Amino acid sequence: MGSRVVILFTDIEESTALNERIGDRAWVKLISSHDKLVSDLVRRQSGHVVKSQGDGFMVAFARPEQAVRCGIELQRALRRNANEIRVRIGIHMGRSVRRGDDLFGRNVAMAARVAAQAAGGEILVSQPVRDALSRSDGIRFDDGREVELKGFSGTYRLFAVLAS
Amino acid sequence: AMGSRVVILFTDIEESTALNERIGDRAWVKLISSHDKLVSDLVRRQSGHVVKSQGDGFMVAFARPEQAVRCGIELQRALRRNEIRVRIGIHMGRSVRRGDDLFGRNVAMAARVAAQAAGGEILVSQPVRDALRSDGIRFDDGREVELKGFSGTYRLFAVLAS
Ligand SMILES: Nc1ncnc2c1ncn2[C@@H]1O[C@H](COP(=O)(O)OP(=O)(O)OP(=O)(O)O)[C@@H](O)[C@H]1O
Ligand SMILES: Nc1ncnc2c1ncn2[C@@H]1O[C@H](COP(=O)(O)OP(=O)(O)OP(=O)(O)O)[C@@H](O)[C@H]1O
Ligand SMILES: [Ca+2]
Ligand SMILES: [Ca+2]
Repeated sequence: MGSRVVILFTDIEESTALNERIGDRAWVKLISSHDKLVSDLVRRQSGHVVKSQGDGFMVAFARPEQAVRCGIELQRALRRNANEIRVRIGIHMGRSVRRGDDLFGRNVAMAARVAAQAAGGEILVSQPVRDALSRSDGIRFDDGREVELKGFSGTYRLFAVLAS
Repeated sequence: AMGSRVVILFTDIEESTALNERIGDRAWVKLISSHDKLVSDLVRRQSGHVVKSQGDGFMVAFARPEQAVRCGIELQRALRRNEIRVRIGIHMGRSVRRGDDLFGRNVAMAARVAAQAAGGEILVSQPVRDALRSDGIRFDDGREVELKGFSGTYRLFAVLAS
């Protein structure tokens, strides 16, 4: 059931506290700039922004390498800007159901929970994504760590992207 | 906080992920599609506007707090008639309304109020409570909670419906 897709979620770390610190005027400007940054970088990796959730985005890619490259570029850009906003990123792949400009299904929820596990500045991918990129020449992962994900049974191993 | 005054209602399904996993994607998509139509219908009856979806819930704008609360009351009633339990939180304040979206700290606050609600419950912030027996709505005495990202405590009031 559903078409196979790679889902990337972004979320800003402690965005509510940031918004409260800087005030709504500054926040709207910051989030507009951030939206444009994410949108541009997604487009470069032939991805599609499915939707935004205030301080985060759900993004779809056809290939896992595109999702990871996008995450890598986004973290790089955020580091460059910081000269502050930290973003966590999670990537998962599997079948999901399209409805309008949205995605539904357990693999959407799982991608979101993978992102929720990541620290600010970090890109985490699920084991299927790591395995699919086991033979990549430029993408490197740590040895992963075991977590449990809300709503799911059992344990999942999540892998951090190690960028050049 | 900047922008125009708006009433923001959030819904959220309790343990939707576990529910998805138990019944499967086929059944879940059918269920959430049905749920979406129900929420959209009830929102429109109280002159609200769905701003967006957040997977298993919605962000809704109303001009007046009585509209948002009546919507929540009808939604909870409807869900009982129909298992999915929904949390509902309502806040009001100034927000920036740009490109068919709402931005600002009062958006985040409304989300946090909804996250504090029990499944089956409608929680409102103090400003909503204060703005409303003249219009047929009753509340408990409130509970004081901390909300992630905000300093100090906030008194949240449950709607007591017939
Ligand atoms: N434009 C928007 N659309 C939808 N939701 C929004 C919007 N703006 C704010 N929100 C809400 O505000 C909240 C953003 O805060 P979030 O829950 O990510 O915690 P945070 O303060 O970033 O802390 P952390 O993510 O580090 O736990 C979300 O729950 C989201 O629903
Ligand atoms: N179609 C979708 N679009 C966007 N996000 C989705 C979608 N489906 C699932 N999600 C994500 O999965 C999340 C479910 O998270 P939530 O934190 O609400 O968990 P839950 O399983 O409902 O448990 P509880 O709400 O009781 O904590 C959604 O809020 C959203 O972040
Ligand atoms: Ca966040
Ligand atoms: Ca939920």
